[PDB]
Amino acid sequence: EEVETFAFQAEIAQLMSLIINTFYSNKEIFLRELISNSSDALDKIRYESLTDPSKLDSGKELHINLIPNKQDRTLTIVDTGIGMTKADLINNLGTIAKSGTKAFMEALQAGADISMIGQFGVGFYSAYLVAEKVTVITKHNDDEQYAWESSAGGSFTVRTDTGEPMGRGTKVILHLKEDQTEYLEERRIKEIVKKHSQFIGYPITLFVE
Ligand SMILES: CNCc1ccccc1-c1ccc2nc(N)nc(C(=O)N3Cc4ccccc4C3)c2c1
Repeated sequence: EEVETFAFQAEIAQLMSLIINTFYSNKEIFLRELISNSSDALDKIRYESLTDPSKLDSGKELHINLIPNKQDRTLTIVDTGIGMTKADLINNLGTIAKSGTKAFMEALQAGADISMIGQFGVGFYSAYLVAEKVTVITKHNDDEQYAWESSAGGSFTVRTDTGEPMGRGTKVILHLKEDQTEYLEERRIKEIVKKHSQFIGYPITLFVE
């Protein structure tokens, strides 16, 4: 398969290095960030449904699924949101994050906490607090299925997903660090969801193993 490799923009690469090497025990914030991104993707496609009703022909249900898998050591966050095009993954996410990183890093020096990352539109990268590798499968109405991947280290890869079609939405697969397996435990996910995502306007299903 034709795998394309891209360098992260200097600011994002730096933010990712900050997230990976900074001593910070309150790692559970990653979940709230990912669910908050999923809720936004669901708001975007729910808004599109009003003007044009044909955009829902790739799945009518607007929901969030939390899928732990102890065998694979993965925590998957699935949404039936707007999804991303190839341009979204390469250019659009790169430029929105470029401005976000600068705003957040200046705020960190001005008294802000790492838990305030989401206010800068870079909440996604908090995934690297618990994950050694992140794989993103995405499908937008105006494009094909793409798989994005990064183990940080300054690069990401993009390829056309030859795997299982998902219709529309985004699947964030967190390949958890060795010492971060508590995020595969039902009671731990439940407690995090109740504490930080108690008022999300879409159903959140926690899968059992
Ligand atoms: C702002 N939303 C609209 C938008 C406009 C331009 C570009 C994309 C999007 C878009 C659409 C659907 C989304 N759905 C989910 N669940 N998450 C995100 C997200 O913020 N991500 C950050 C990120 C970084 C690296 C790889 C992957 C990701 C994913 C999404 C982003």
